[PDB]
Amino acid sequence: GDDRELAILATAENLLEDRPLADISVDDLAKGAGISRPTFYFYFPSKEAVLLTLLDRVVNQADMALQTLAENPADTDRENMWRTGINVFFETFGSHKAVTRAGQAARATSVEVAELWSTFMQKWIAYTAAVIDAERDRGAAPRTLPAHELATALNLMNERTLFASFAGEQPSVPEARVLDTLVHIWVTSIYGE
Amino acid sequence: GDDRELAILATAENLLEDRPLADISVDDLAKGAGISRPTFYFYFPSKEAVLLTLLDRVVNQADMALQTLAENPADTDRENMWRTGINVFFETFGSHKAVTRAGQAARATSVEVAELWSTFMQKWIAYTAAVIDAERDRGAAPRTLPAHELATALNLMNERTLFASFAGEQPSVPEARVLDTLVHIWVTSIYGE
Ligand SMILES: CCCCNC(=O)N1CCC(C)CC1
Ligand SMILES: CCCCNC(=O)N1CCC(C)CC1
Repeated sequence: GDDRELAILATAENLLEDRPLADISVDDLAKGAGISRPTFYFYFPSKEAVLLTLLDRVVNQADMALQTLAENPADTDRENMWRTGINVFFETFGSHKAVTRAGQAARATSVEVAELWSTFMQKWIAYTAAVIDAERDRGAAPRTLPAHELATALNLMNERTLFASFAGEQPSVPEARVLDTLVHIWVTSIYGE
Repeated sequence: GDDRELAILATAENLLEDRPLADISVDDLAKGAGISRPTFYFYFPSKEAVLLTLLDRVVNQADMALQTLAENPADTDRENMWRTGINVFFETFGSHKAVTRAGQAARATSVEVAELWSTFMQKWIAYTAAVIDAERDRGAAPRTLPAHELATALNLMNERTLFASFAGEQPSVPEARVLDTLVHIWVTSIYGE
């Protein structure tokens, strides 16, 4: 039961490395998973649904990693603090490039994909803003822009920059340079006057 | 000749306010423009082509405005300098919200839309980096990150943040707050150590 569902999800992730979801058929997915077509339709209503579940797993992986970090603060300077946090997303999404790509493309066509992305981006922004607020309260960061609006722009920067880097879009920051680039912009904008 | 082409483009821009390109038919476009279907196909091979031409016009409008600014430097502090520049994009894309939305969505499905976007983003990044380099040469900005990589991340931030603001995505910066938010992040990251 969960065996064949997992195999469907694994097949989909493997195939999305090579082609977009549009050029992957339900037959392709069932064949890869060792099942028939109608047995596929037992587990998922559509190939779009498969991509939704893949994206849900990746987003929750990132979220759970960020929670783990928030419970286990590393003992470091504020630069390293933000770097370790940004790195959760760099590593988690960067380990699932094909899902990230296809998920971000689905936002324009799937309400459910858009909603998933929005839910988690709201959470991540809210947490960012709470950390900025804590830095301001302890006197380390100046009271400049509204923390939630600063957090929003920085999170959107990271989304667009990380995803362009992973896809080798032109233009993009090289993947080996993206974490230094983002961390600089976060630290200067959060702590600068 | 150019009358009916222009009418097609105007009809398309008006209809994309209400629905995505997928729910707009070639019949809808021809009807709005006062022409027949086969007369449409004289002027454009497809509705996708119409969106490409709309996006090309908006991108070149922004580009020409930025050139005009680069030839006519305002006499101001460095904050205002970047603000006036960012404002070119805020105003130009913000005056064509429906084209911006539909164009950005087409990037995932149209090679020609992706290429157009890439060409101009490369230009805008290169110009940003040249201005940063000039600020460093005159001693106003510190030599921190590679100027071109900083420019790339800041331009991608602006793309994602402006477009989320215009679309009222959740999450987004309110439109009335986006220019202050971006300018802060640009100034602190360019001039901060
Ligand atoms: C990939 C979209 C979200 C990016 N968010 C992001 O990198 N972080 C959000 C939360 C904090 C603390 C660290 C950095
Ligand atoms: C909308 C995508 C491009 C954003 N680029 C951008 O806002 N600018 C690029 C160029 C400079 C000088 C000002 C600001």
